[PDB]
Amino acid sequence: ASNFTQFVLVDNGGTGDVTVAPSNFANGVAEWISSNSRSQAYKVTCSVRQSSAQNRKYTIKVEVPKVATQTVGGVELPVAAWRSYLAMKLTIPIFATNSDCELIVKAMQGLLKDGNPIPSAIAANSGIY
Amino acid sequence: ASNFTQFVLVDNGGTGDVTVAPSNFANGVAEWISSNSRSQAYKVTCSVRQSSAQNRKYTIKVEVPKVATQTVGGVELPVAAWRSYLAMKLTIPIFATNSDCELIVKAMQGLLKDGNPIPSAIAANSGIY
Amino acid sequence: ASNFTQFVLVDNGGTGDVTVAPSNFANGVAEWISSNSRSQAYKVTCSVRQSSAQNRKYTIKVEVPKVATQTVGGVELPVAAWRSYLAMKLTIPIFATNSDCELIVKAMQGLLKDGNPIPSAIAANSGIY
Amino acid sequence: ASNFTQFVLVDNGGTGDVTVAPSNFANGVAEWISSNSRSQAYKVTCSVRQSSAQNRKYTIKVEVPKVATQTVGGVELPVAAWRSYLAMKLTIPIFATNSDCELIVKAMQGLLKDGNPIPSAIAANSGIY
Amino acid sequence: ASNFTQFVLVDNGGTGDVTVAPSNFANGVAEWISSNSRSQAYKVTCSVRQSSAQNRKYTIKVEVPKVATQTVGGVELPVAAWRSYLAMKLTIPIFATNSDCELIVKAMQGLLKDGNPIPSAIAANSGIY
Amino acid sequence: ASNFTQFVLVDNGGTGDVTVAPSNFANGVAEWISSNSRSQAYKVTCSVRQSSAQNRKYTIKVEVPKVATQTVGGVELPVAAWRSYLAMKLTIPIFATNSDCELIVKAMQGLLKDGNPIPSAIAANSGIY
RNA sequence: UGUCUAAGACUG
RNA sequence: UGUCUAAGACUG
RNA sequence: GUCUAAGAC
RNA sequence: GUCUAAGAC
Repeated sequence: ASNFTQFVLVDNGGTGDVTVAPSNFANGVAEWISSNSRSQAYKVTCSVRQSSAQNRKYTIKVEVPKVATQTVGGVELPVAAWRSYLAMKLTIPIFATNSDCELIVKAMQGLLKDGNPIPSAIAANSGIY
Repeated sequence: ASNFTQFVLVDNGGTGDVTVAPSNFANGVAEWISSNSRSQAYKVTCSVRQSSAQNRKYTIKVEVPKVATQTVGGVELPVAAWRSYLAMKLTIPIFATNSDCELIVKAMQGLLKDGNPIPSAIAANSGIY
Repeated sequence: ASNFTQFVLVDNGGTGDVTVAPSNFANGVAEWISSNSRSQAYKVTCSVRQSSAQNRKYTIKVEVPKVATQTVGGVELPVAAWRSYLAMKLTIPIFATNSDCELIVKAMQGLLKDGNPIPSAIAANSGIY
Repeated sequence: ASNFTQFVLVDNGGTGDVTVAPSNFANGVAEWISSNSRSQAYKVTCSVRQSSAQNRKYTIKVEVPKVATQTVGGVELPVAAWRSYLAMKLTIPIFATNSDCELIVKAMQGLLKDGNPIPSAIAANSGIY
Repeated sequence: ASNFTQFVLVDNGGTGDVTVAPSNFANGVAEWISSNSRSQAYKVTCSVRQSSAQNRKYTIKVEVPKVATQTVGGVELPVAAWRSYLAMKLTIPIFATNSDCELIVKAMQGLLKDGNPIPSAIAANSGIY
Repeated sequence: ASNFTQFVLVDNGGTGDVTVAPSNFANGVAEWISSNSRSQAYKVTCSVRQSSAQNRKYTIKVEVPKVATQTVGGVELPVAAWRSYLAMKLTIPIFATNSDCELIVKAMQGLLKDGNPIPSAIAANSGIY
């Protein structure tokens, strides 16, 4: 099939959507970046490794930028005022069947679904209480 | 506004859903667990702190049990063969407004949305190809 | 001409066949696996590189699960008791034309053809006698 | 029965066939060579060993020559311009039944069947992509 | 999706075309090789890397062989009488947008378009005059 | 006759075209520069030399600028916010006939033809994937 | 383990 | 493990 | 900088 | 090998 396809990272209903596309696979790290200057692009990376003798570990990262225009030496350049970083490590035993893995994906999706505790605290610059 | 409540971690359309409820708040770290023995339960923990001068950092952890061939309430060893661990670290600059954070959340939801590259790879015991 | 596709690894006449599909391409190494947990799956990997000034070398690996008394989706230990490993290394001089290579392939097919010495010995837990 | 028999290594439909025959078993290594001068002969060798306390390892090798006639000191001699080498190691747990082993042989046969990914890449001086 | 695909390196109408195919991607270095004798094959390699804080750098290489037959001692082999080597370095600031990059590419294409100075000098064994 | 003439470096239909013209030929190094502010001009240089007893070597260079306005102390000047640098070395044996050279050129043109791997990666701020 | 001059060599 | 200047760094 | 070319000097 | 790019380190 090939799962290395582009996808919409930030959905704002058809328009204003942040979509990311395959851009590199050098050294076994799959990379996706948005259609911007390398300095303002959204970035996503993924890699898998047989960490232990009986474990596999996924390493996923996402970079969300706050774009801005900076004047350096009298000249304006496209930059990122700052970047937000998401870094997740996922360890799955080799004994996990496909259905066991689907269970993990579903858990991760439920964890961040709108209305639930965590995504609500994050979106309000708050903690859980 | 008081978000430490029970929520659906794994959704299967009402029937067969996995719910996770508050189980500990020691040290300000929110903990949620399913109705199982702690060796077979679904566990979620979350906490925020200012990691540095310019950043705040959320630390979210999830534990998912291997269910295929599982014996409910039994002693399953080795523990490493029956459990998967997710560790997320979200770094957000102190300049991020609620709007900025809402977008960061959407980015995370899009990353794991059903049908996209990352979740499709994980659910199929695969890497990117 | 774009050969990284799914194929039948174990043929049993349509019914009960074992299919192996693309699962990873990190580092340019093609990987195929069956629809199982990685501890019980059939795995195939392949890659070529120039091993020396005069030679190119293909490195092909295969992993086959022990099926008799197997428990699908279960945790089977020790791993060394439930898996067989095949490691092939094919060295081909840079002077070999496509025709030369076609013959090399035929030589490999003949070596393992049903009814010949090598496969007959292996299939019977025997040596040469 | 006795499996140490001659067999056709390269099949070209009755005529032009490269057939190999038993030629030595000294030191536990079974050898087969084609009917040529030792310097231009196709060669096949096989041996089994109880490698681990619970493993058996087969070591198989095939030598495919590119015959040529070389003039050495004004005299012509039958030689091999170069040789292609196939070297495979197969490790099978002692717990593998005969049917488990038949499964391995079938996997190896399917791996090299015409039309499938690997033999196609090899025959075209190509990699998998 | 993937750009590590085979392509036409030399176009001579429909037939006489030189095609190059993916052969290896070790260490972030993509490599394409034409078919038949590796000794007479065309070669193309490509890689990118962050050369500095504000620059990314591409390293493209091409090898064009002069097909010939070598005879020594009465033994002949397919070889390259000699090779022509092309090596290019392309540095692009991280501020470049997709439009800026598309422009850079057009500049490279125009530099080598039939009829222009550089390509015409090379094709005629000449310099600028 | 002369090949030290002006040519279209960047083609954008009829208008929007970047033309480069002969500006200097000191020390066997031919140089072309686009019109207007030298500070925002495109640059191309070319030279050939006998690199060894049997090889001639070309050195082609291109500079693509990012046009911008610099303001310092209220004084503005036409400048290049930054530049993209291309540098290539082409080695060709003295045995190459005009046909061989025409072939080398076609190889360079194909390497950068629209739709192929290298030009497409560069145009999209990407590597090979 | 890797390579090759290939059942013997080399290299960690 | 922790942090960040983020597939590379730092710190135990 | 060259070459025997992702190795090198 | 990089860059501020036929100058350079």
